[PDB]
Amino acid sequence: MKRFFNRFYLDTGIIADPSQRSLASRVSAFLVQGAVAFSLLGTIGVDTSPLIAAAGVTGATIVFACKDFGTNFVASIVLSGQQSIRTGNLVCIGTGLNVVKGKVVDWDTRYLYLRSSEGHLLHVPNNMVLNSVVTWE
Amino acid sequence: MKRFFNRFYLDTGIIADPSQRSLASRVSAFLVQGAVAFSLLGTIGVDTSPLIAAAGVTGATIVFACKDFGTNFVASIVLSGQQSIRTGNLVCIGTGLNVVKGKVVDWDTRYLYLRSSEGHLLHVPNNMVLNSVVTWE
Amino acid sequence: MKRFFNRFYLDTGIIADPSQRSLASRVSAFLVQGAVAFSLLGTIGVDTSPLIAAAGVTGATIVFACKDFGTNFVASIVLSGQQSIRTGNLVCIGTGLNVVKGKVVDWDTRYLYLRSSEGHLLHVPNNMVLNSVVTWE
Amino acid sequence: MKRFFNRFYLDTGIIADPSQRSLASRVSAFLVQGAVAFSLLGTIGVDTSPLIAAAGVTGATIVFACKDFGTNFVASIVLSGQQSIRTGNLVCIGTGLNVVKGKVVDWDTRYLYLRSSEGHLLHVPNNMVLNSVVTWE
Amino acid sequence: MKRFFNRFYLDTGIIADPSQRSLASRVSAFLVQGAVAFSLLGTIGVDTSPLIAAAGVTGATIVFACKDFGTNFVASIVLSGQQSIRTGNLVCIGTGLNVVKGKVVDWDTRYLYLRSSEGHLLHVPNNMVLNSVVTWE
Amino acid sequence: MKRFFNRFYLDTGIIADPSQRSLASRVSAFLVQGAVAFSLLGTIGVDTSPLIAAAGVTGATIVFACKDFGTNFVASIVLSGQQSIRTGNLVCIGTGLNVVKGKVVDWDTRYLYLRSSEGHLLHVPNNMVLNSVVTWE
Amino acid sequence: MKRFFNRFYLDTGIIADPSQRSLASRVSAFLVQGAVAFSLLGTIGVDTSPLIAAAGVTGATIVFACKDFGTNFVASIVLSGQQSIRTGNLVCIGTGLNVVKGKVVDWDTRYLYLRSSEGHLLHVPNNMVLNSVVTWE
Repeated sequence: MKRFFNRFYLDTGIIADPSQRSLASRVSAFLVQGAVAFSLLGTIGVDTSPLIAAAGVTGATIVFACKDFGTNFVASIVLSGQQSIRTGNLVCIGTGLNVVKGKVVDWDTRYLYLRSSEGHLLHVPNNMVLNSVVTWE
Repeated sequence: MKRFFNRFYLDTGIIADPSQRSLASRVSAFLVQGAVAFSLLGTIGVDTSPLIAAAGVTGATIVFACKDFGTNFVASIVLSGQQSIRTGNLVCIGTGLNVVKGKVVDWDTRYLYLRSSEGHLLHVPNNMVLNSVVTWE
Repeated sequence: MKRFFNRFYLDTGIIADPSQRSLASRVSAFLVQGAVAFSLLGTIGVDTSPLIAAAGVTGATIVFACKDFGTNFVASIVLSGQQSIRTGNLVCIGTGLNVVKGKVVDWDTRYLYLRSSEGHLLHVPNNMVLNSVVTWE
Repeated sequence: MKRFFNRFYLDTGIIADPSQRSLASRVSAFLVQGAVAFSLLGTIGVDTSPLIAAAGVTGATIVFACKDFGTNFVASIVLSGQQSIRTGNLVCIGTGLNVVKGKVVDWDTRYLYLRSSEGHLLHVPNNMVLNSVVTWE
Repeated sequence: MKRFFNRFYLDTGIIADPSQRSLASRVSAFLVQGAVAFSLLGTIGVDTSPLIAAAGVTGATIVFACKDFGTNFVASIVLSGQQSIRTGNLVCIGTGLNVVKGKVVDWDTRYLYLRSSEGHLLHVPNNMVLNSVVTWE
Repeated sequence: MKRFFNRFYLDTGIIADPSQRSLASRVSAFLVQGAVAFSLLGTIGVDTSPLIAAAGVTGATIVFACKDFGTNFVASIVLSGQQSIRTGNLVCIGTGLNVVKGKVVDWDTRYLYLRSSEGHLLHVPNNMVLNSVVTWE
Repeated sequence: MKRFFNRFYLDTGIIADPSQRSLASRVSAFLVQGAVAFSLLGTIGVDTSPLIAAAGVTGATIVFACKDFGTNFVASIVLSGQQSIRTGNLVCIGTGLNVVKGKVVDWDTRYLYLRSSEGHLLHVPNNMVLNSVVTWE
């Protein structure tokens, strides 16, 4: 099942990093196996309501705690392929006082790297990039 | 079922890009087939409560993670047909310090492209366009 | 059932546009027919829990994605009949830097149109109109 | 049942406008009748789970769409009887740049009307009045 | 049951106003009686699921509509006994442009009354008092 | 059960005030006894669904109303033991216009007390302390 | 089970502090044991619905109260391994007026420590670090 999940993630391009892809495949396989085991246990007569409630509460806690990380990952997934964000392109992010200017040097799944005029490295989150005005020369 | 979903999406005009329409049709067909299979499994006696809980948690996670993308897509769907946003039209978006000025050159399902006086390309999200004051000369 | 829903919407005045009224009547009729069919299927013994869960998840996704559109529509519904917002009336919306001034020329279910001193057309969303201070000369 | 709901609303003073009171009484009577009918249908054996789910989804959509209207109505209900907000009283609402000054001339369930020094009519929502500093001379 | 609820509220000090205490006691007694009646009806065989769903939806609507009022009441409950907020004490609430200065003259369950240097009466909500920096001379 | 809850709270250090600890122990004992009684009542055949729904709605209302108080209490619990916040230590909280400067004199479970240069007493909520930049000389 | 949870946490690197790891292992073991006991009790016939509802309400209260702490912990987990945040590295966090400048001296699971030009110690929460522009020389 891990191989199937890895192939699915690689084909759809959701995850490109081999380590992250392997970790996500393992997590998904474990979750599916646990769901199948819980269904089988509930079929024969075992009351699975407390287990379902505990699993749901734990999952909700994990999801709500990692909201920023998930949003940044989804923003990186969506922003992939954008023509304005390319290596060597001078872009400006934000409007007003909260403005960021630099040249794109490297792209990551959590941060967007820009090089300022003075040479400083700017780490702009993909979430900030999605919901902001992007100015490209 | 994929053909039916594609025809539905094309007729209602929700999705116009053939690739996005095909992907959405495949996703919808898979979801409907999974729901039907789960209902059939639960009819004969298999306890489908853990499977339903896991599917609901995963769906909630996916929906909450892609909130910005979904909002931008819905904003693009709603804003289609607006007379103020047309090619060659000089429009101004925002009020106060957070203001954006340019001429509409191209429209997308995620970004709105404007050409500044200096020639810079401005990428204004459709979500920003919906909930802001639009000034058209 | 579509005729009944159309008559209901026309009588209560929720929707005045014939196209929007027809679309909403069709959507409501389809939803009611689906609910009745699901209830009938569940009566004879078919496990409708997965179908109910999938329908609820899809409905929640659609509602959360169209939150801004629904809020604007409700704001337009509520603001109808206001004496301050009439054709030819000079009104001012907002306080401080985020201020909008103009004369009302046309009203829509999504935008409020104002004419500035220079002749620019201002598109103020009804949601912005509801939760803001309105100044009328 | 409509008469009972109207008498209840009039006695508790929640709604004072006869038209709004009649509409709310009709809505409440319809909702109670529908709930009773659904309970009776479910008693004899009809599976009412899909109907309950659809009704809950529709109610949640309506509640979330009318959030601003409901909040303003509740704010008007709470603010009734306040000594600072009386006809002919010069009051100031807000702090800093977002400040509003005028004399109270008329009170409504959606807006608070103030007369400026120049004679302009200010429409301050009751929600803005509740969560703001009120200065009364 | 109304007497028991009134005694409970008086002993715990949650509500001190006799009118508010009586209204809350009546509401609580009605809610408990309704819950007991619904449980008794469901025991003999009546399907109480639609009634439970309708009651839950109505309660959620009422709670969400009165969020500001409930928050202000809880803030007043918590802030009671604070040494900095006493009659005749000169206090300052807020930081930066959004600042409020005055002497405490009277305390209420919804507003905090301050007397300015010029003699104006300031109505600061208890919610604003809780989540702000308080400066006491 | 009250003694057990008091010992648990004292050992884990969640609550240090004897009055608050006693009140929380009483509340927890009452809640556990009510849950056990409801389970016993539902075992013999009594339909406990309306009671569970009413208890859940009341608990959700209480939790949502006391959100600020709970957040401040958790912030005080987390911030305990911090080396920067000690008696006699000159600390600065906030960035930009919303800045607070003073020397720590006393610590509470709801407020943080600072002494300004002029001698004024500053009441900074623990929630404000947690999510802000702290500058310590 | 405590040993298994401790080994799991140590291997995945979620928690590195031995005290926090031991506390989390104890909490997880207690939760799993309680869920298993509740399932066993519900299997033999005991109505576990009130217990499940009470446990879910308590868990939701605890999760919502510790939202900031959980978010900071997840931010610290995610930010681990970042090259820009290293000892002796001069970094700048924030844009506009809300800006923070200093050299990284020590890293914690709740705060990020920076040394200013004057020698002051700055405590920047990891949540603030994640959702902000980071400037590294």
